[PDB]
Amino acid sequence: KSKLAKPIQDLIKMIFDVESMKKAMVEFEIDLQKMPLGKLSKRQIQSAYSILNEVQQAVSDGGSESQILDLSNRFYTLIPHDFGMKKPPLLSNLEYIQAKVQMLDNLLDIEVAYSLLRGGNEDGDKDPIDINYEKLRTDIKVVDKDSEEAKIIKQYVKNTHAATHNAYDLKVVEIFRIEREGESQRYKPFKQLHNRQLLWHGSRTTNFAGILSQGLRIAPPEAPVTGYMFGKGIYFADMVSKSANYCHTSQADPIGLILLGEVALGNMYELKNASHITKLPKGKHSVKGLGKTAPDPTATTTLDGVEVPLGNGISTGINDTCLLYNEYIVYDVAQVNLKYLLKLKFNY
Ligand SMILES: C[C@H]1c2cccc(C(N)=O)c2C(=O)N1C1CCN(C2CCCCC2)CC1
Repeated sequence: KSKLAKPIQDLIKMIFDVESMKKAMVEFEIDLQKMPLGKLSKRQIQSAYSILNEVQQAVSDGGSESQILDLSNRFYTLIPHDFGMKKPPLLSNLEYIQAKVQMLDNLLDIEVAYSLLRGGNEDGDKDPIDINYEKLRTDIKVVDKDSEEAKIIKQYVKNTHAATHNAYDLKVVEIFRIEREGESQRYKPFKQLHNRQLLWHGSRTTNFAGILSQGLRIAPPEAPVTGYMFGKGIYFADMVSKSANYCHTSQADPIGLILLGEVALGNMYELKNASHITKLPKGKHSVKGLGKTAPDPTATTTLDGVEVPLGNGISTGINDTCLLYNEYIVYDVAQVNLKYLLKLKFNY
């Protein structure tokens, strides 16, 4: 029976929870009677992405209502939804098409988790917790709560909660140190860059099996390029709550997972307003969306030579900008090394 510490065992159960996967699908309005968890396929999901691509194009370019209807119908025949009372919303506005894109990204991660859970359980010798642990191909350790390491992380959470994100405050339940197999090796060249920072990335718990096993990923050339304020890459925050928002917790379901990654940012192409980034300027390594509030440059510390912008959020001076808070975007998966996973309690 499992040799893993209690918190890690619990983490593995959380990541692989079948009930959580179905709840996700239900919130996305999928009909679980006609499309059960069991039936999700990678091939089908990918096809959905093309239909969404095509219908986004038609909406943007002023295609005919019948082209839009035909594509709506095809989307809903491939992925059965249950709208209960209501009429099926048509895929005729960009806001709603982007929500569908989001849904497909979540289904792919759910498909990944479910398939791992169901595959490769041959070994009756090993505890199934340990079998499942091993499928994440990630070394995980509990960070002792009284160590200076934990103390720095806790302050980053305490000080960098945003003003406008006041629905809840946050408590760190547990901190894990994580190392994804092959990731150190893959990140290694980027140690030569300057301006390596420890930044937040939030996602739903049901994505974590795919994230640990596959790393953070960049959207395929095949999804609509439509709602990405700064193009398709990996997005991070220096304010805990801006990331924590993307955990999709509730009063009903208050436990989330959030990452701290070392992001090798180098020379930041700084920006104020949405811009569909295709290639980066010469000698630029990353994009920063500038915000009206950010941690205080004064308090910024270092953890293992990585900058930790753990200062209380102060005004930025810049105001001629769309964004309320910073975000940071990289365009090569190799520029991210995940360092910690935190279990968070959202008190609403
Ligand atoms: C805003 C940005 C961001 C900034 C900082 C941190 C995080 C973080 N996840 O922690 C995130 C984050 O996840 N962002 C997403 C970017 C992609 N979109 C959509 C995807 C579907 C297609 C249209 C766009 C959703 C929000």
